[PDB]
Amino acid sequence: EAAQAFENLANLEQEFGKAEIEILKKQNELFQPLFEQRRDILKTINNFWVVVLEAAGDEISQYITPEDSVLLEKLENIYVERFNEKEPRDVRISLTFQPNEYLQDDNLTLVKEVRIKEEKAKDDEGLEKKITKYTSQPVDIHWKPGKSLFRKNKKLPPNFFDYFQWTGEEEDDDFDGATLTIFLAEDLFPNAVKYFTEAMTEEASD
Amino acid sequence: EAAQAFENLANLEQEFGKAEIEILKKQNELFQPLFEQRRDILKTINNFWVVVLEAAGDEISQYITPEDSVLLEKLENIYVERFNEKEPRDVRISLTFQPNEYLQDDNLTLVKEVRIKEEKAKDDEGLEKKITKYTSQPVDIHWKPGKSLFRKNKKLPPNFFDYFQWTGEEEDDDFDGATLTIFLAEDLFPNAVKYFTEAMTEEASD
Repeated sequence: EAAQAFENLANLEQEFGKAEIEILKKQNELFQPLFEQRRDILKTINNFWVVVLEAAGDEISQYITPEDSVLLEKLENIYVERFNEKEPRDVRISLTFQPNEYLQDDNLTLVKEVRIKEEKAKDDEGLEKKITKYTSQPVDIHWKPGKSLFRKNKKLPPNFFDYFQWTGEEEDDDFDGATLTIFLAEDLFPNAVKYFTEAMTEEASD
Repeated sequence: EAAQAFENLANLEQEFGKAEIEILKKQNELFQPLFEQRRDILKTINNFWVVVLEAAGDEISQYITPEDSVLLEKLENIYVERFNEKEPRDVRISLTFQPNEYLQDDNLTLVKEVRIKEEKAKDDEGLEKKITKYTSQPVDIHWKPGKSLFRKNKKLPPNFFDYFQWTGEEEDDDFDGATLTIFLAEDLFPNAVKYFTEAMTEEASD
């Protein structure tokens, strides 16, 4: 009776979806006020977020170049927020910088908005398959002269700030912005103080 | 002022922890009847779980031996229960088998209970650090004569069923049971249908 089983599984997957949506809303309700309070504290701590970014594992460190790191020292805060009620997986990632040698003063807050939507795509023999698609508008950054950290061609390996130009709309792209978005929103941001504290208690190699 | 900030962060971490526990409880509350209904369905689909296990990736395949596969061909269900009301991260993982040549009939359900616990240890500086530890009691499997898949000693590269002998309290066993527990409970079990459907896709184009 496999036909019935898999039809029932499909029905059940829909219920799982509705439950996940309820959980996301509950999560946003409980954690956002705490993240807001945390944000006010973290802004007072020198180099908090650059230490966190470089201690969070390979998913981030694979992108961070020495030139990136210098700018990130002026990163005052990172905030992550699920802003779209009608699409609760959508995330806004905001980086707030102090004045620095890379960014013009009228562009010290870098905002990345990632739309995360259920889509479908024909597979093998033309069967529809549910996929979660991650897309975003490209974010133009007002770099000071000679200080742009945007690659112009994809011969160059992507650095951290290439994330802002990632759209998720290119078959081309080698930059896995979807995985980075998930890591930032679900791992790095919620566990920031732990990452910082672990980094501040790291020992030498010798 | 670093001192006041970090004191405040530590207090806030406690609130984050409480929120996290509440979310996990809510998540279990919504997902449990759905996973239970799914379990009854999957029970009817022969070789569902061996296909899922073989499609899971290196996290599983690194343990799977030819003899493991034979026994896993008789695997009827994998069920994950968060049984501890106080600690929603605790998991009871049950592997149910059809009658086979490896297991005595009185031991066709292999139950693994893994308990987590926020522990504490001093670093070389002298300061206590918070460490999340995964522990479990060894499970006595009633093998049929000369069919034990437990390794003789902690020397030969471990197979999948050595997991039931993993405790997490041995100073050096090479079996990373903590990672396997997490993968089973958070990845393989929730995404099982997708793993199965995808595997069936791929071996239908060949």
